[PDB]
Amino acid sequence: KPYSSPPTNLRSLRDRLTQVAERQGVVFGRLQRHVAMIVVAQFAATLTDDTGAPLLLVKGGSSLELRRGIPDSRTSKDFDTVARRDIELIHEQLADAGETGWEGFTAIFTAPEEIDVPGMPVKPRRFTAKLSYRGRAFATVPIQVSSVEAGNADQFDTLTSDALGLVGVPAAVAVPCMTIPWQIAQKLHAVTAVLEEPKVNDRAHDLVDLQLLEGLLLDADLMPTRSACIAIFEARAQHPWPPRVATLPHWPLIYAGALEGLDHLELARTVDAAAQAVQRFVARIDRATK
Ligand SMILES: [Mg+2]
Ligand SMILES: [Mg+2]
Ligand SMILES: [Mg+2]
Ligand SMILES: [Mg+2]
Ligand SMILES: [Mg+2]
Ligand SMILES: [Mg+2]
Ligand SMILES: [Mg+2]
Ligand SMILES: [Mg+2]
Ligand SMILES: [Mg+2]
Ligand SMILES: [Mg+2]
Ligand SMILES: [Mg+2]
Ligand SMILES: [Mg+2]
Ligand SMILES: [Mg+2]
Repeated sequence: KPYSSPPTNLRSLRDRLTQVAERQGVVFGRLQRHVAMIVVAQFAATLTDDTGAPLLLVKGGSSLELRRGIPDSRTSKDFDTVARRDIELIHEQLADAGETGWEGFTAIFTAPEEIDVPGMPVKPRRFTAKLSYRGRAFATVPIQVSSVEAGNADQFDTLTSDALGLVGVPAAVAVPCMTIPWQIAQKLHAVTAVLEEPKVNDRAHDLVDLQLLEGLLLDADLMPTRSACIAIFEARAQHPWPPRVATLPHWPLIYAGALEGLDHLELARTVDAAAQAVQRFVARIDRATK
């Protein structure tokens, strides 16, 4: 019943995925995106400095999915990361890793392009991983890489997933991730940011993720989070800490979209209530002292 040998080919891989997905009550494409992200994460985890410490830390929706599992996280499409080396090093090192492969998977990477960002001195980079399994195209993963901000690569959490185990690929999964205080600081900054009026802030989904991150801090001391929030807001030199969690007129349905699949969790059910919850979190962070 549990596969004793790895999938012999793509078709066998897809067949085992659909079985696992049906078995777990998960959408096939969701499980497939998760497995592909994991494979890319394993490539990224081979990138170390000359002391063996990670060069790339995972963040964003991939991190939340690793922290909470598929049933308890938003569907997201990006593999978002933070690097401690230049993009040119990162892209070249990833391409090598993807050529060497991992457990039958290989990847080729499109070229990095810069993206518009006002608070980062170094512009983020974005490209794509074309994944294959035993020679045959398998999946596409959008990748984003941003440079360090303040202390947000000083430490990392190491998370895992058994999804590849469940389809007969047993090699341990271990993914270095940006820690929760920095995920909170960056999402709080993004969800409260005011953009230039050609552009509009659509990040209502960050209100969902911020509730999930507050839940994951449990009763932790908030002081590291407060320090991280201060550091990110001062570093970006835009709106000041503590921000106001405002809602824009088009956010009600975006927030509703972001709740898809999470009916079983205790989340704010309306964007107003979500803004109120995250504002209370902001105040709670700001109160921290010891
Ligand atoms: Mg096949
Ligand atoms: Mg299914
Ligand atoms: Mg390092
Ligand atoms: Mg994800
Ligand atoms: Mg992903
Ligand atoms: Mg710092
Ligand atoms: Mg193992
Ligand atoms: Mg705003
Ligand atoms: Mg609504
Ligand atoms: Mg969403
Ligand atoms: Mg729901
Ligand atoms: Mg609820
Ligand atoms: Mg409130």
